[PDB]
Amino acid sequence: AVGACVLCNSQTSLRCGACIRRPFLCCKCCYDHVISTSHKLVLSVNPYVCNAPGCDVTDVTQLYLGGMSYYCKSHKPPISFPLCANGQVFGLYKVTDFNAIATCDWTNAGDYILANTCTERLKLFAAETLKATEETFKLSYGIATVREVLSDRELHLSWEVGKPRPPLNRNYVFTGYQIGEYTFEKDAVVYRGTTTYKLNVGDYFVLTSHTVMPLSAPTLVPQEHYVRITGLYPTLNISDEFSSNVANYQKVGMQKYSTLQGPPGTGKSHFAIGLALYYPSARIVYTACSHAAVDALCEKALKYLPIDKCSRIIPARARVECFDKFKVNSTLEQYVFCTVNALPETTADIVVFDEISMATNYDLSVVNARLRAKHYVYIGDPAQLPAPRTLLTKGTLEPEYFNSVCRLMKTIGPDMFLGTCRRCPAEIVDTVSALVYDNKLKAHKDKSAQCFKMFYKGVITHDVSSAINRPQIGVVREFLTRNPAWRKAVFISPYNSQNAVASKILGLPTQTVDSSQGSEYDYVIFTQTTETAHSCNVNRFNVAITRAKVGILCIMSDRDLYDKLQFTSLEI
Ligand SMILES: c1n[nH]c(-c2nccs2)n1
Ligand SMILES: [Zn+2]
Ligand SMILES: [Zn+2]
Ligand SMILES: [Zn+2]
Repeated sequence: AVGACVLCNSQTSLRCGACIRRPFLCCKCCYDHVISTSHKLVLSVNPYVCNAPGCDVTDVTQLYLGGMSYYCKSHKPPISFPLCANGQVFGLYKVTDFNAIATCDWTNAGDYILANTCTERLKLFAAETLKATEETFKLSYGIATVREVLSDRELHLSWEVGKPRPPLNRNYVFTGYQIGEYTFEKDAVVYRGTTTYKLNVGDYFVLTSHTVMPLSAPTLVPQEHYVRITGLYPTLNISDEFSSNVANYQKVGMQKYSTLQGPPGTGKSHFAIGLALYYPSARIVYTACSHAAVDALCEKALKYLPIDKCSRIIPARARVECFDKFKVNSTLEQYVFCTVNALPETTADIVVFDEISMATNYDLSVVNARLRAKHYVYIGDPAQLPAPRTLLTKGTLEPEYFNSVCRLMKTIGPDMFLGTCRRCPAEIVDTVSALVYDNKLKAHKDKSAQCFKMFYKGVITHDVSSAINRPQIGVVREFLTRNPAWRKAVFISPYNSQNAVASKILGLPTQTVDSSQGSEYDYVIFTQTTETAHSCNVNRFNVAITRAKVGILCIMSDRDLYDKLQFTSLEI
């Protein structure tokens, strides 16, 4: 009922009744908002509505204070003050960007650009508003009632009329009813339920929308710079394997927070785990948005850090299988590995947050709200894939706008930059170096002479918005007969439908460019499928070709990215 202004902190009884988040606005800022937007409902102890019986006047501009009550022009008593006067909405204790965040639908890229260029308190309001909007949008899709069951990985569904059909990919997790979360893949659909329950005909699914909690802590704490390493105690006996990062581990102790831009295979998990061997007394909470990224940190920690002092935090509502080698849910262990949504309310000497391009400003704030740390380290790469923004359909979101950390890495540069790629053949390293790294990524390996590119547009068929290019999978099939060493390759494409087809025709294991992020394969076969803005995204293209250690075959649709690939060209 009584709080502080989300724009200038001035205390107030006023909240905008028309904002989806009902932000507390002060007398001055509340006016500047109601007078510039369709938002005219103002909430105090009592709402600002005409007290006259059955009068439906709720617009604060058309209301007045008569005695200690509120009335419109038609019912105001002789002695009355217009609620809107002198640039103020009457309340207690007596902005252009705030209006755009309050009224936007989050479908344009300029909406996300603003949610990142604004003040710190408006970044939290934007994050709070966007997530609530994203969640209410989930209520606006049709229910799937089972019509029949084929096998243990197949069934047929009956969709709700009038309400749309949502996309079928692991990117949209349904919730069955209460028989666990379920996923689907294209008349015979594949049912992938978290719980092994014999699919009941008639049982229905619903996209589980969660309550959006208010954000309190900033996306980034205020930066502090120190004269010496603070609260952390370094070893002088620091393993030669981690000698390359000694200087950067010292920068970590001489700042409140630090940003590390680590391109593919430059030593991000090495840096993260080596930080624990450099400050061995220090308690480190390892966080990431995805379970796969918290597990990738676990696999590196298993190798270099004592298994007893490690704990893998697993949320009680167990969704997908994760890391099984640490003691589970021991919040007090020196090394805690946990996803941002499952983070407990604790403190740490250092907090490492990896895969920073996948974080949102909502995630950044949750991290600063649940973990109080001496030091914060943000590891990732703004040249890699960001979190998918389900409501965004108009315009492409640039890296400086993924989150506050990525904004810093693209504007002032990262504090630390891992510049030598030790995974990829020089053909791949030189290509991504020129494409997204300003020629600052260096190749540790030589050219493998196993990196091929083929310009083949083929034929694009659509299965709803997901694309398939059978002539591109046919060209791969031809290639494999003549290059049987490529039998061990992972098939990568920007579309799951293209992958579903290539899995049946080639038999190769399948990965979307997005699900391949953080992983490495000896050989990669990539079919671009289409020459759309999705498949031609340079961040997605960067992740696509940097998965390969030994060889890559790129069947290209785009003349632009094909001409940018520094690979051996193939004919057919
Ligand atoms: C030492 N300096 N960099 C590194 C690594 N880069 C890739 C994985 S480990 N070790
Ligand atoms: Zn204010
Ligand atoms: Zn409003
Ligand atoms: Zn009235």
